[PDB]
Amino acid sequence: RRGGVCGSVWGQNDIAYRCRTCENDPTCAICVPCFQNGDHNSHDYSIIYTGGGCCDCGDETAWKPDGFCSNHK
Amino acid sequence: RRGGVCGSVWGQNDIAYRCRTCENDPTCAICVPCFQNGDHNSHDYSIIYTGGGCCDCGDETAWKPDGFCSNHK
Ligand SMILES: [Zn+2]
Ligand SMILES: [Zn+2]
Ligand SMILES: [Zn+2]
Ligand SMILES: [Zn+2]
Ligand SMILES: [Zn+2]
Ligand SMILES: [Zn+2]
Repeated sequence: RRGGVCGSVWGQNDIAYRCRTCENDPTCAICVPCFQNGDHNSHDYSIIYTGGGCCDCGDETAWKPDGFCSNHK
Repeated sequence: RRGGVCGSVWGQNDIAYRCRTCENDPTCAICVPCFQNGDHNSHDYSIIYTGGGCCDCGDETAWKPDGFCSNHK
């Protein structure tokens, strides 16, 4: 739609998605909802325990824009 | 990303941002970089001369967490 960074926050043992195809570096990650509302088919992704932090969806400095979800473009 | 308080220090006449929507009390403030890397759209913020002190971004005791920047969550 017309018109944001996700910024959703993880606690120590919250899971997220690592996508090695979309990440700017090895510490980037996106929340499960942003992963499920994007397109990572044939990407090299894995479920991870975050150790805390925040989702990088929407942040071009941390995540490749073709990897953004429908809500953070 | 995965993984802090900002703690950046101001001198007497250094500017920072007051955000009345995010602050825990009237003496809190965040540095310009933390302001620019957060989301305060439609918040009641102002540029101020600090009189010294330190940025509250990342410190839940001084600043509402939805007001933190991308680097201090
Ligand atoms: Zn997200
Ligand atoms: Zn997203
Ligand atoms: Zn991907
Ligand atoms: Zn700061
Ligand atoms: Zn910050
Ligand atoms: Zn604010």
